[PDB]
Amino acid sequence: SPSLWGDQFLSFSIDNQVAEKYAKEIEALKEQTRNMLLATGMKLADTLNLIDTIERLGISYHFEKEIDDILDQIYNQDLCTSALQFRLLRQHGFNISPEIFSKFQDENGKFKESLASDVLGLLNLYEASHVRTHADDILEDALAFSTIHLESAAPHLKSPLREQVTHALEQCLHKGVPRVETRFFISSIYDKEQSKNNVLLRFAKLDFNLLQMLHKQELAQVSRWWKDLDFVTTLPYARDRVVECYFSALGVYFEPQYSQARVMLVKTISMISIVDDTFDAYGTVKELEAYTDAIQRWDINEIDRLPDYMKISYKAILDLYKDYEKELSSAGRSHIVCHAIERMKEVVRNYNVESTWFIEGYTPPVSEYLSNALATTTYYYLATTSYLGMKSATEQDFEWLSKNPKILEASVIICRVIDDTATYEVEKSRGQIATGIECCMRDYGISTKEAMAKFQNMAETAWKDINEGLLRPTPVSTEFLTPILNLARIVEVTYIHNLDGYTHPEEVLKPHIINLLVDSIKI
Ligand SMILES: CC(C)=CCC/C(C)=C/CC/C(C)=C/[C@H](O)P(=O)(O)O
Ligand SMILES: [Mg+2]
Ligand SMILES: [Mg+2]
Repeated sequence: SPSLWGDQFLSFSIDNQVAEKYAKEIEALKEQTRNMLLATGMKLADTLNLIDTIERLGISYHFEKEIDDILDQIYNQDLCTSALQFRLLRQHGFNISPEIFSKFQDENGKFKESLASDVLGLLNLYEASHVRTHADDILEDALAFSTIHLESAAPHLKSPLREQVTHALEQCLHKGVPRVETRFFISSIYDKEQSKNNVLLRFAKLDFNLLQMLHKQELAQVSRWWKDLDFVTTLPYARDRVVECYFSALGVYFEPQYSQARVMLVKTISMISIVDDTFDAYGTVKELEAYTDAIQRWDINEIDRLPDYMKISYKAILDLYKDYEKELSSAGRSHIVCHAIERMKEVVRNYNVESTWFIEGYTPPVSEYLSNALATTTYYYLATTSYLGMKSATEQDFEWLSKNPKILEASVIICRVIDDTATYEVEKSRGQIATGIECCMRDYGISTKEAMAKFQNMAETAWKDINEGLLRPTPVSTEFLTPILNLARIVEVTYIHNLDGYTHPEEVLKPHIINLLVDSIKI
């Protein structure tokens, strides 16, 4: 499919006038909200609720500290309140004990079925059940419990609750994309809340709409940068998904301070997409081998062994990193670009092996499979690329990333296992007997069902691992853990109808793209 979008995102003339109007009133709403947080005699359930709402609306990135000091204090000092308190502290790194859920369970470890009539309690427990780590076996039955009752109780709930419950049973807050969920909360829920806080709603719509202007600009910038390359008329075999790449970079981070980073990350994602397309639906055994080698060396002098068409990809790639080296200059962080590069070569290496395995009809043992198939997700790559733009990222931080941290390793597994479950049958048809599930089935001598079932558990384990990763002390500043977390969210979001949303956007991403980069939240 050619691009659903077309030249539509190419032009964007911001109404500075409008943007200024929005900015000014927002600053005034910022302070009003700030003072809401600083209120002295508030109850626990009112404070936890306040913070929950500000976060969901997507304006919590303004009061990053105010909210931290409040949770810290709440950490150093009913089901609904408990689970919420749990989730919020945990998402922030505070390792609060699960024995809070003790007083809600029987002597036999399970939850009292007498709670089945507490919807708000069941709901917040459901959301909290997704941020559990391996040491939280107390919450082993939290999800199936709250789910079954939520489903049963939802059809007769008043709105918007009913709509909030039905949506959560399809997508939990923790594992969803921030912008996407915020767009859902503001318009479909909080705006329709009878007790909604007018100041916070107003604040929430302006802000979301204002940052949408910036994203619209960014995407424009990237849409012109993508036409001046003409891989649309030059390299027809490749996928034109620059908008979808932007959604991915927007999923990694949306704050305005990451404007430089996002644009950097979009160019990479788009770029590497081409290379997979080359190795997959185009280049030949020899051509690919010549391409992988070319990449590994890295010096334009080689654009020669490469066929004419691979010459274009290769040059574009090298110039992109030269641009990167150039953008950074001002700060003096050009010496970190290499980090992204060594990862890219790693992706290219495996891409090659992947093909080699396809020609020989090799069906590796799962062990050997992942050792190679993990990087081909490009997740170490994007993770490493996401830092480039972050003005705070140091060498000592990339060094952390280069050792393949457990949080990153788990983010990558989630992207691998889910992708292999969602694209088994298709990839198979094409003769690729090297696909996850296959190696799994033959390796463990199990059915397709059992193989997928075992891959799911890998993902669950992975999540439990990512949740631990967020706990303090954090190996690096939380600021650099979130990009990894979000990447995993993006996987969970893109393959929900259990299907490639980036290779088949229409049913999954299109909507998000429309609600995030097209339609503004009507005030
Ligand atoms: C689902 C997610 C988050 C996708 C991230 C995007 C990425 C850089 C795409 C490049 C090309 C891909 C991925 C092809 C196949 O899908 P494959 O890799 O399966 O051969
Ligand atoms: Mg490939
Ligand atoms: Mg796949």
